[PDB]
Amino acid sequence: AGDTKEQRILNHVLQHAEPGNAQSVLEAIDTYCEQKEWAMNVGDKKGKIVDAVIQEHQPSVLLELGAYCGYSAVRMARLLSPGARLITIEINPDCAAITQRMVDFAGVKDKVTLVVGASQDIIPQLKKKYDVDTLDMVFLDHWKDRYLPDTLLLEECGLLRKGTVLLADNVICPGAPDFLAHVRGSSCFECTHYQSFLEYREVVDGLEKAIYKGP
Ligand SMILES: C[S@@+](CC[C@H](N)C(=O)[O-])C[C@H]1O[C@@H](n2cnc3c(N)ncnc32)[C@H](O)[C@@H]1O
Ligand SMILES: Cn1c(-c2cccc(-c3ccccc3)c2)ncc(O)c1=O
Ligand SMILES: [Mg+2]
Repeated sequence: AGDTKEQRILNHVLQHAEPGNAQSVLEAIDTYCEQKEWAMNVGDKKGKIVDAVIQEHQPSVLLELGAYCGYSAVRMARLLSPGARLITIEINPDCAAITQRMVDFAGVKDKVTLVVGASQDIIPQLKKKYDVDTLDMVFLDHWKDRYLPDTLLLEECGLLRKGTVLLADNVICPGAPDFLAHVRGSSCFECTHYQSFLEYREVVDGLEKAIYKGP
């Protein structure tokens, strides 16, 4: 179509990336967003921090909040082992449609379960509908005012265990100070900050890793 920025990001990938080649898809999205239209993909610089977290902790059951065009889903899915699952939750059904196409194009279809709906509604269904016991890792990257209540909801729903890894993008810009005060101030988390930059910009941003210690 070319009507929305999201459709234009996808079109660019369709025109320039190699199918089945996750790295190719990510480079194409990053190039377009660096050069033509800024978009809220975690991007390549903060992407390397995301990579490093996945490579250290090696999650088999991963949850992502906020899928957008599929950039981070592809980024994380490409590093996952055979049999590993990425469940990604996306509120905007038009973003979701782009994400499925992006994931299919990149060759990581079988790693990904895309769910359309609000994280606050879908999180408490994970046990009942999606075969989840507890989560290995969660990537928080949706509207920043949802970080705190969704972390509280994840805990309450029984989805965190000793060693569950939370990784939150944008804890500086646009920021999530209430979420940070909670995880850093609670003895139930061990936290690490990764200072970086907002995607495609020179504005300072950061990620926070928070490891659940158990209740
Ligand atoms: C930063 S974008 C996601 C970017 C993506 N993680 C990446 O790096 O490629 C934020 C997304 O979260 C979605 N979102 C916002 N609130 C949500 C919620 N409560 N539940 C699920 N998705 C939500 C928005 O529609 C938007 O697509
Ligand atoms: C979501 N997001 C955004 C973004 C873009 C528009 C609005 C909001 C938002 C909405 C409500 C409360 C707080 C923030 C956030 N910018 C950069 C990212 O990397 C990202 O993941
Ligand atoms: Mg982000």
